[PDB]
Amino acid sequence: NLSFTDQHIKFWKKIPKQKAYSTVEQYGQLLDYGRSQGAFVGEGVLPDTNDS
Amino acid sequence: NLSFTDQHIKFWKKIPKQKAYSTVEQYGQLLDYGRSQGAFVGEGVLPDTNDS
Repeated sequence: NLSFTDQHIKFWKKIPKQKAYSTVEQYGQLLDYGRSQGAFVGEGVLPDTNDS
Repeated sequence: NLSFTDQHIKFWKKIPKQKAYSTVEQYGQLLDYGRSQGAFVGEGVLPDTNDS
């Protein structure tokens, strides 16, 4: 044999493998913990709301 | 998760902390030990007054 063999494959044996159950695979990401809108409010004042 | 975690907070966990008993906290400072003058007086001469 003058060509490569099994031991020359590196990335295919290193990437983790997971089982698929459909032709479309979905996943969810978290991007932010909230909007940057200022944290100081004052004495006895209800602070504003925020959303991630 | 695509954002930071608790381990990325460094300064808040390092600065020393003390309890506060009021909305106004007071302290005192010593600026200098006296204004620059001449320290050599001469024989039998009353030295000048100085203050910090």
